[PDB]
Amino acid sequence: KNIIIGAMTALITPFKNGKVDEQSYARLIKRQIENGIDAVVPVGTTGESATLTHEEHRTCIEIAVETCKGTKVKVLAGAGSNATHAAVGLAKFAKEHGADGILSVAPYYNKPTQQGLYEHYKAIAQSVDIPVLLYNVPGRTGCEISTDTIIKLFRDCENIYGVKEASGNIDKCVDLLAHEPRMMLISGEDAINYPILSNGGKGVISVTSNLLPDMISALTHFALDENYKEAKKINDELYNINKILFCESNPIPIKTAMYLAGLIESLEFRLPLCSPSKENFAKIEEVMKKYKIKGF
Amino acid sequence: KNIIIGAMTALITPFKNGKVDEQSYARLIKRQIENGIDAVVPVGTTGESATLTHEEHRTCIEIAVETCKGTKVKVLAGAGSNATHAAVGLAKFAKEHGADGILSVAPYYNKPTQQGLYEHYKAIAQSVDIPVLLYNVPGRTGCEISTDTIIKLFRDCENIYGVKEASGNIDKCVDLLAHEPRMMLISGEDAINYPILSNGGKGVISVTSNLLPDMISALTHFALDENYKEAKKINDELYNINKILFCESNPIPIKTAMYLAGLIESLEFRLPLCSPSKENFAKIEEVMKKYKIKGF
Ligand SMILES: [Mg+2]
Ligand SMILES: [Mg+2]
Repeated sequence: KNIIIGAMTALITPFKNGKVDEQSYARLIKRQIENGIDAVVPVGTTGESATLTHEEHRTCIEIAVETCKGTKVKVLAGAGSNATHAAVGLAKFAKEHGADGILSVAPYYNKPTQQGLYEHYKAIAQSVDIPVLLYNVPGRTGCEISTDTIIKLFRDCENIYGVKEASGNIDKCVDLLAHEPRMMLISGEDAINYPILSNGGKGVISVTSNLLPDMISALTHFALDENYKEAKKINDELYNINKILFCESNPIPIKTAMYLAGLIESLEFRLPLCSPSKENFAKIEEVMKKYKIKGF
Repeated sequence: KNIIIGAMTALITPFKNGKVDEQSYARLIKRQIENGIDAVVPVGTTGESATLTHEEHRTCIEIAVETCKGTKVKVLAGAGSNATHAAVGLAKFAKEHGADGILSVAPYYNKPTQQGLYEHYKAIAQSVDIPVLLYNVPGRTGCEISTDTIIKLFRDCENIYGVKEASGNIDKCVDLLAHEPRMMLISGEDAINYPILSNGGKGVISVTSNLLPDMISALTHFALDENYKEAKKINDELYNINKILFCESNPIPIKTAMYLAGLIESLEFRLPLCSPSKENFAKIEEVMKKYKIKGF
């Protein structure tokens, strides 16, 4: 099975005057490359996929594919939908633009059954020849890919190599790797990056790595090299920023931190996303002061 | 304030050989009109909004608008999105195609803050001159429009005339109508249609009315006439069908029931939606035997 693992970054999408800042986008990806990141996730949830046009979806994948050309860094493009015909199209679309693999969110809002989730991902997997990573975030989608469904998809479809978990359920990550230890469990929650890695997870798709890519990649590589003491040290160290980056819904705090760190020009979102409250703005700025934020 | 209230139906969208069955669609709406329904809700969640193309979105709104010409029945079109610019576009689209009002579900998946929900709905309301009904379904969207946000939108925006609550929270239904008794609380959960109406709710947007429109229409009008004894009697009789119509995710059971009743020709969904399990198929078929299903 072809896999994409290690320290991965859910790229924010900087906007300037209602348009994608294409020069900040490429500049941020080369900052990710230069801080040990193994793969970048363009136009995911942290990249405000939902409010991007499908042309802008193309632009940020092409920028990500080009900026990581000639490097070891892979591009795991966000290509998910709650409509299977659309998800299949987004998967073929990401392949035809150079992405090394796709992250495919569980169908949101329409709450498909487990049988439907299987057929949903089966159609996606059969439409591409690139790796497919499932994304389970039940707090956002309103549905859950069960352990049995994840394992059945991993064994029955050849492109599906694992799942990114954002469920706050370390029990399920024991459930997953105890019954199917060959899959690539990916941490989708920065606060519990080390516990997921120490149980056999093989990477993270991180929000905090937008601001502190060196620390998240160091954390991941420590754990993969079985230096659990140094991996846990970084994880404990980042708990404060890992939690404050979710004081409001992602990616509102991380974009605030990127702006406060002077890494993006504008604290600009696309509605229904907006700037944080003045109190959370201050709290985010206060937690940052404890970290050394790498520049360009 | 211009309002759209009473017994309303969240229309299923019949499929025949992978296409929208346009002649069954109109015939089902005329069955709703003929059984006392006050408004129809095309291309909502029960209509599998997520898996329909924009042209099919256009086709089913136009069919609903045309079928209710010459009747008192209004058209409350589904026109919501987790992108405000898309929701504004869908709202203008529904108005320019004859819809009497729009149902706009809260942004699904990206979890906007309350401030973001306010600006999201303010932009939708200011783009049209037809009534706007909020839709709060947190189990599907991953976010909830709080009582304060619902009340502020009702008072600051003119087209916003109420909310369709599907949250299993009768406390919130007291909270809403006690602090702003002029808003139109609409029940989005069939099992608790009467309790919501008996506290001052002015209508329902029902799933069960697809199968039993006469019973749902009698319930609402009994309650609106303060005949709570006859309204509660119908609500109590409908509890069994109200619950079994959600044994799997809506609209999987209701489309199965419509098919079992011989009202649609094919039990066809669009992925990731699928047919129910053989056991739930039997349970739906068994509960239906206790009810009188009107024909054409
Ligand atoms: Mg009235
Ligand atoms: Mg009367």
